[PDB]
Amino acid sequence: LSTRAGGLGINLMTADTVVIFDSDWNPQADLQAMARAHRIGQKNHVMVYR
DNA sequence: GGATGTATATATCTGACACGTGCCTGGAGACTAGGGAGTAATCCCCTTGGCGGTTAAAACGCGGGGGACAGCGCGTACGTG
Repeated sequence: LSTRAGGLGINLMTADTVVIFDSDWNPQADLQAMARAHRIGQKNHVMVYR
């Protein structure tokens, strides 16, 4: 993913781990990026490697 | 025996150089003020990398026909003496 694309409607339920290669200046973009996979109904424990 | 081509010596031209001279303009020395270098603050404009959405402009393909170009004639206007 490019971090600032796709809006808030991207559904990524099947993924488990999120790796942030480049840290954003705005942390809310990173929170939205990790909430792409941490949506309601996720069946796995999500970890983020920065 | 008369006439002809070449070789060293002296007078004259001719630009360049040594010397003379004026004078005026550039250089040496001193002083000063101000123009520019440096510093700090503030705020607006520009840079590089991204995103989203509109949409009008750009790209591509194809028919066809108008125009560029080649060939030929001619007669006149310009070259030449």
